[PDB]
Amino acid sequence: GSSGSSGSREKSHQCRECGEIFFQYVSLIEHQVLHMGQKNSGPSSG
Ligand SMILES: [Zn+2]
Repeated sequence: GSSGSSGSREKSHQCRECGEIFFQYVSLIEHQVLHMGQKNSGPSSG
């Protein structure tokens, strides 16, 4: 019944999607993007 978490407790950042643990929020929020996106950037793209 809404139990498990006790006061302030470190929160890990796992991506069930693939299964990777990170520390910096940016790593996750950013990583998520990697998943989406295909056939967009080809050869000599800049
Ligand atoms: Zn992932």
